Amino acid sequence: LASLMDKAYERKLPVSSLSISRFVDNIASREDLDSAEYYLYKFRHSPNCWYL
RNA sequence: AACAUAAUUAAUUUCUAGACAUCCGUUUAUGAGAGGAGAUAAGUCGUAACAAGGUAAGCAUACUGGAAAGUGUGCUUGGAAUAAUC
Ligand SMILES: [K+]
Ligand SMILES: [K+]
Ligand SMILES: [Mg+2]
Ligand SMILES: [Mg+2]
Ligand SMILES: [Mg+2]
Ligand SMILES: [Mg+2]
Ligand SMILES: [Mg+2]
Ligand SMILES: [Mg+2]
Repeated sequence: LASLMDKAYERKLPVSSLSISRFVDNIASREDLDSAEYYLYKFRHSPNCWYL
């Protein structure tokens, strides 16, 4: 899922709300939280920030 | 070369990339040298034209000649024969 979101931001393409939802749901470790925090930041600064 | 993401406010992205390459040509200038016209203006050689200009003049064309010109063939009068009679 991380790869899918990374490609979209590189191409300046919108990311789905379902995509960020799947990431947060499948957090399995303390380290994963840190990565999700970065992607929540990226989602906020993206065209579909309102759809969180 | 023209799709793809996204969508419980709605929008993002694509909507391109080479080859502007020299032409075939066309004008004008330069002019080795070879000519033409015109004028300058005292000559030189003849005397061709103007008188029937001393071979009437001229046109076309051909040939010929220092030069004007000469000669042939056809044509012109822009020559003449001012004009009663064996
Ligand atoms: K003569
Ligand atoms: K004459
Ligand atoms: Mg004479
Ligand atoms: Mg004579
Ligand atoms: Mg004469
Ligand atoms: Mg003649
Ligand atoms: Mg002769
Ligand atoms: Mg003779």
